Amino acid sequence: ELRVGLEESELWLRFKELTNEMIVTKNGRRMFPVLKVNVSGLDPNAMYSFLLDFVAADNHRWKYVNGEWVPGGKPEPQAPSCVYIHPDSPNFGAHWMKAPVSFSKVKLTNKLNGGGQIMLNSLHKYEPRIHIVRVGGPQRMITSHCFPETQFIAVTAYQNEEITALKIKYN
Ligand SMILES: NC(=S)Nc1ccccc1OC(F)(F)F
Repeated sequence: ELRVGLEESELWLRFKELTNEMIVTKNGRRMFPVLKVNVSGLDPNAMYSFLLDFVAADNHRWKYVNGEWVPGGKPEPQAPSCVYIHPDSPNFGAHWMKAPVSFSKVKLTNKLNGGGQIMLNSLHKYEPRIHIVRVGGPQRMITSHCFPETQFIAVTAYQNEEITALKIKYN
C-alpha cells in the first residue's frame, strides 16, 4: 500500500494552531515551512511525477479583525489552483523513496505569470494537496493526498506577529 506522510508535522502544527499565513508576491515567494513528504510503497522501478496544488478550503475572504481571522459573509465559487510539477519529475520510485520529497522551489504569487509560479487569491484559506502520478507504464494511476496540518491563508504581508516570530525562529 502507497503510504504518504508529512515530514516535520510537529512544526507545521505550531503554525496551524496560530492560523498559518503564507506570503504571495507578484514575482512569487517560496513557502516556509517547506512541504516535505515521506513516501513508501512505490514500485522502485516504476516511473512517477509528483504534483502539488492548493485546494480552496472554503469560498470565503478572510480578514484579521482585532487579533483574530474571521471569514466574510460574501463567499463565491473559487477557481481551482494550477498544478506545480516537482522538478525531479519524472523519476523512478527509488528516487522518490530515498529522501523526503521537498517542494522547496514552488513560488506562491497573486498575479497571472510566466509559469512555474502558482497563483493564489490573497486572504483565501488553502489546503496543500499532492498527486503521485504513475507515468510511462501501460496503466496510468494517481494517488492524491491532502495535508490539513499545512493549511494557510495567503497574505501580501503577515497579520499575526506570532506567525512572523515563528517563521524567523525556525528558518
Ligand atoms: N493534472 C495535470 S494538469 N497534469 C498535467 C500537467 C502537465 C502536463 C500534462 C498533465 O497531465 C497529463 F499528463 F495527464 F496530461
